[PDB]
Amino acid sequence: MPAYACQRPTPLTHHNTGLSEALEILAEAAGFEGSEGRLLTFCRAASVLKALPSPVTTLSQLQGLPHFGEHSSRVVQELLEHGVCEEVERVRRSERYQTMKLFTQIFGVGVKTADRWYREGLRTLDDLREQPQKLTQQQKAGLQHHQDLSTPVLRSDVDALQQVVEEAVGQALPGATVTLTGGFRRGKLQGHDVDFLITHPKEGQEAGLLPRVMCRLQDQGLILYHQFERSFCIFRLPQPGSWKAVRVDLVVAPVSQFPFALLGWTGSKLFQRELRRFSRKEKGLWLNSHGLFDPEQKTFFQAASEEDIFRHLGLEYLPPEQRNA
DNA sequence: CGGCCTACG
DNA sequence: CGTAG
DNA sequence: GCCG
Ligand SMILES: [Mn+2]
Ligand SMILES: [Mn+2]
Ligand SMILES: [Mn+2]
Ligand SMILES: [Mn+2]
Ligand SMILES: [Mn+2]
Ligand SMILES: [Mn+2]
Ligand SMILES: [Mn+2]
Ligand code: NA
Repeated sequence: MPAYACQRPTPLTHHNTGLSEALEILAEAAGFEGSEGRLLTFCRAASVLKALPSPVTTLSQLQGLPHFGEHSSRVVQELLEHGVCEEVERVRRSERYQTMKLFTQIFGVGVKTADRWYREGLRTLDDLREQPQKLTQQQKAGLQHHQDLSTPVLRSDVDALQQVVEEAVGQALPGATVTLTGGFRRGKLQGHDVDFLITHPKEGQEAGLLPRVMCRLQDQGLILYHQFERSFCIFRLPQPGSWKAVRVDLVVAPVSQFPFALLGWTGSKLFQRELRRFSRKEKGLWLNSHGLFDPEQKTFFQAASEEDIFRHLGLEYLPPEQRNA
């Protein structure tokens, strides 16, 4: 089992769901306390389990697995023995964890804001709604739409959104294309938002495109909020006899950068952090969603496909459905 | 030990 | 500060 | 918290 998540296939569904979920609770809690290192280890340990070919039944099976030390092994051992891990359950029912989770789920609120509100004594959404003067416009939008934004986005929703985005893109720039990215491109059947990547086959024609797309969506009455090359929107999506708010991300890239942006925006988040870590630490190359840089020769790699990028980095190709680290 | 991804709004 | 995978 |  290789040590980096980008070196192994990770399918969406797997054979250690309960164990991975417990470790991801501890990862999330570490993040709420500002410990990114512990968050990463627990996330990586969870991802290792997702990549295994069968269920872990006995502690012996963790021997030699990367990112399993005394702490993560004890969590698994307790789950195997007792069906529950006392530490995990303590986190789950803690006021700190529950409140940090509720607040950080709000669009516009991160760990730092949530933590300060927690220290001020705030605990519920209505607590925040009682003094709206201190909220940002982004936070006001996230709070007003929080209930809708908590309901899973379905595949049917995605197909409907893509058609309306394509119509606005077509008027903004004939020939421009729309690609579904994020978790739905990895095969997820539900999600918290929809991610789209927009380009044009003629290099440079995409310049200035996103403002033109947003204006046309806004004049169609589809934009509840927005909020350049990345737009974090809230869309009004029709429903049977009504509608619901849905988070949509629209991102533009020139065709020269499209493979890097496609790779980055398809994720998973952990997969891309690991891929960038692998690139720099093992290959001496600097990767982002714009390109791949050799700092020794001071040159950018040209890529025409995701396959090109995996080849550049010396990695076996993984389709999106195997990037669910 | 130091590192832990790397951007844009 | 927030956002993204 | 773990690696390397
Ligand atoms: Mn410990
Ligand atoms: Mn026991
Ligand atoms: Mn997404
Ligand atoms: Mn998104
Ligand atoms: Mn750019
Ligand atoms: Mn240290
Ligand atoms: Mn996200
Ligand atoms: Na948030």
